[PDB]
Amino acid sequence: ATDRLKLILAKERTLNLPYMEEMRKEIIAVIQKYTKSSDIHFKTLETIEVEIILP
Amino acid sequence: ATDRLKLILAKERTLNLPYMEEMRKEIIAVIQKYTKSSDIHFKTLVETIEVEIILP
Repeated sequence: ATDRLKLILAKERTLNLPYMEEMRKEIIAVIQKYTKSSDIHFKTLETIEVEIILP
Repeated sequence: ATDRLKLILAKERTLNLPYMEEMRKEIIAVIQKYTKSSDIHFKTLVETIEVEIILP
C-alpha cells in the first residue's frame, strides 16, 4: 500500500561523537518535514538505522 | 587516525521524490556543522545514495 525510505548512519565503534544522538536527531527533522512520514523506526545495529514510510 | 563516518540514504528507483538533492543537501549541510569536516564524498550506487565523511 506504500513505498519506503531508509537512512542508515554508519561509523566505527571507535569514535565518541559527543553529539552523535542529536545528529541522530536534527537529521530526522530534515526528513519528516520533507517526506511527511508519520511512520518511523530507529534502532541500532555501530550503525543507527532509521526506516521511513510515506503518506 | 582516519575516522570515517558514513550516511546511506536508501530509496526505491520507482518512488520519485524529485528532490533527493535538497533532502541530501540538508542532511549533508547538517552533517557539515556537527562534524565540521571538509572532506565529503558521495557516490551513488533499488537506488542507494552513499556519503563518506572523514571528520577532522
